Amino acid sequence: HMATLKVIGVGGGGNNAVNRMIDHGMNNVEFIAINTAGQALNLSKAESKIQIGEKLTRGLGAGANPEIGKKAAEESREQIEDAIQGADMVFVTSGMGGGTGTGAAPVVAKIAKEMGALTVGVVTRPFSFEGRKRQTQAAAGVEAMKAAVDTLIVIPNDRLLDIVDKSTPMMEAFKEADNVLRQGVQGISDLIAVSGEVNLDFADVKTIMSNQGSALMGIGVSSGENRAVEAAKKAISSPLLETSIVGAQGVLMNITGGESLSLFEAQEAADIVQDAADEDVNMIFGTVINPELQDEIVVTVIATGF
Ligand SMILES: Nc1nc2c(ncn2[C@@H]2O[C@H](COP(=O)(O)OP(=O)(O)O)[C@@H](O)[C@H]2O)c(=O)[nH]1
Ligand SMILES: [K+]
Repeated sequence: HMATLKVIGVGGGGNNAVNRMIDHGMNNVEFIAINTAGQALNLSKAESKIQIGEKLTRGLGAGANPEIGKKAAEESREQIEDAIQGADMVFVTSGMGGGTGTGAAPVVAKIAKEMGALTVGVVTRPFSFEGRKRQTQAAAGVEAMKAAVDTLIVIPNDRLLDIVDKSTPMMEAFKEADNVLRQGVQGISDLIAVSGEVNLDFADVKTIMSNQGSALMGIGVSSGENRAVEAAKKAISSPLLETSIVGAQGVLMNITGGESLSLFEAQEAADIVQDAADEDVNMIFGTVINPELQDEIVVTVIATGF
């Protein structure tokens, strides 16, 4: 009776994200690759691959046309549905601005939502250097995604330019963007498998994420003195997110630590999130005592209600 989580990459960036997460190792999660491009799809490492629009595109891409991606997805609805079937939670990841992701990712999410799955989008917006038409297409896709998901995390690719130095490889920067989805999925998966002392379950995840719009999904790990405060600051202060914690009115917050986890520092962590939100936050709070940890503390935050 464990919740089934799947991650679906749509289009090239989404396919890239899936491949990098599989390489990094992700257990108990099923991956699905959806694309118009057959070359990319044949190099995908996902167990489940769906080629959409083969008649439309002959296995090439949609060439940055969103209408092609939308039509390709709608005409493969049943295959997408079969691939999703059994899922309790679906993450759809895609780079907005192109044709396949922009057009197909909202269809995929709507399919998941109408199968009852808790449906979370994690998408990118294009770099400014890609031009205003691409940004405008991406914007339309972001809006379409919001209509189709339960919660949406947007990562403006421009924020990657804030976290590199002059030498950081592009693949390394892309992995920092991948960590938003990967660590969010892993945090939800760990919350679900492990009974905590103050317990949170999938139903608590649905309460914070179902039908909520923009969201924030963060993780923080710290040790030493003031660890709980520092871990909580880390969980809510990502430089890559379009939606910051501010104005968040619902929050799911789980703290994992060793047997040394004090009530005092749990309150400290929670106050850091309440204060940073600058609202009265509806907090769903959990704790998990993992004795294998020694002096390490993990704070997972999901915030919605914007
Ligand atoms: N962060 C990140 N952004 C990507 C990646 N690949 C593509 N992008 C971005 O996603 C947008 C759409 O590209 P792509 O996914 O290849 O288009 P599609 O396959 O035609 O939907 C691009 O304009 C880039 O902004 C990636 O691997 N990581
Ligand atoms: K649990």
